[PDB]
Amino acid sequence: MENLIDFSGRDGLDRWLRATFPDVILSVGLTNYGSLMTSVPDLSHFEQMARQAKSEQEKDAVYSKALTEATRKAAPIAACALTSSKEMVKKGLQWFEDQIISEDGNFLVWHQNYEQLKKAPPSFEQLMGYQMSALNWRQSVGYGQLEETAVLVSQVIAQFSVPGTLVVTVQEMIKDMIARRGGGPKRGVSEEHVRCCVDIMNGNLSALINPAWGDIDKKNKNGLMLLTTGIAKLRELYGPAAMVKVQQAADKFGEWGKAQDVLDQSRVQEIHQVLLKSIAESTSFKNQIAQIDSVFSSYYWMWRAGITPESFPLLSDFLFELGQNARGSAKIIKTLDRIGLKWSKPLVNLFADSTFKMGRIHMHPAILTTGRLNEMGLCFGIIPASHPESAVNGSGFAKNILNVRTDGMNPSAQLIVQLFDIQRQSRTLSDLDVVSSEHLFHQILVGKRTAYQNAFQVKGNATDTKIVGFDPP
Repeated sequence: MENLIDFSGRDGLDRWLRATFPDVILSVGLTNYGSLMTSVPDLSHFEQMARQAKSEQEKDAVYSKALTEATRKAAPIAACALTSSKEMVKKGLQWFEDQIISEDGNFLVWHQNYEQLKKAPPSFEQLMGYQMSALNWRQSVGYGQLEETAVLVSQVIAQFSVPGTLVVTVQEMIKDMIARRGGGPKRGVSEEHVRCCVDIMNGNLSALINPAWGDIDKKNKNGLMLLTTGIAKLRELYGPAAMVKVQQAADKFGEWGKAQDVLDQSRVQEIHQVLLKSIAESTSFKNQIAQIDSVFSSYYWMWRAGITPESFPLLSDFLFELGQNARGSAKIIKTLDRIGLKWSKPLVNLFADSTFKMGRIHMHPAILTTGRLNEMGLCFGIIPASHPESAVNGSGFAKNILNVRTDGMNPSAQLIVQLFDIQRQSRTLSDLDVVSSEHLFHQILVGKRTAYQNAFQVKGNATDTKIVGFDPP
């Protein structure tokens, strides 16, 4: 149908809010920005049904029900209206057509490798390209009209204060968090670029032509070649003996290449020089490069799924219904396949759930999964565009919790540690990724005060934070 989220100016937005939600007063009593939240939901009855879940999916279902219940009312309404207003949609979708037409390098480096990124972790350039695109998208469409909706330029949170009773769990969340992001990409227990470098150290010049990680000179998320850091890790684990064996592989390869007639002679000098370079500099957090910009990726996704300004309201409505009850990737994928809208099947085709075998935390932020539909819900699912008055019932998506206050008694931390215990007691094997309590907490520690803020330009390491307790006076 039609998009009834329509207004001109900041004054227009406020009048739109008054008309559409006439019998409610938006409240910051528990949130950073006006919301429907009037009480901290109770969740510890979910704790018990977590223990007695049997199958994988019913484990997921219990945590998802808790997550929905906790975040049902916390969304910052004005920010949501802005994100899915008739004018924002039109401008937001249009931006991508422009990068295509202008062949924008920063946009294309990851976009037209979408297929590869469903399987492989991204390079540095592909991460930076994305992050630069998010910032430029936000500028182009004028997204930062609200404090809720801003680009952040600051430092991660150095001290996080919680009620004394929460301190223990919060600290083990930081440990858990630290252990997850101590990457990079792992197939088994070990790091892959390392095991490929051992493969190189043993001869096996084949590991040089086609590295496990892709291109020989590929740079990791911190701008360093995998081959360089790989050779570093070897000298550390398997001592300086492992380093002489690497040089032997270098020499064996150089000798092989001149004697060989098959591989191209330019590529021989590429591999050899890059390998010698890596050996050389083997002996040796300004931003958040892997940060998902929820808003920009959600817009990329619905552009990729063929959403038009016209079709947008049915998507919004679909997401709004998702937000009403627990979700399930199996049931989601059936729902999407059995409603037959033009965008339905192209959206499903984007999912990476079955193709990304590594930890999801290593996947490029522009890559969609059934899990990452909770990102789209923040943008277009809190307010159903064709019947906006229905938002008064609320709509629960994970990162709504980013809008919950961390001051006073810290309702946010209370909600977070309750979600963390439910998730831990579900004892699930699934990669909760973008709705796991530790990912959520990490967003908070980076300093996000809603989900609509971009925190790429935030300096420092969020897991370094000091957890500080306070008691009642």
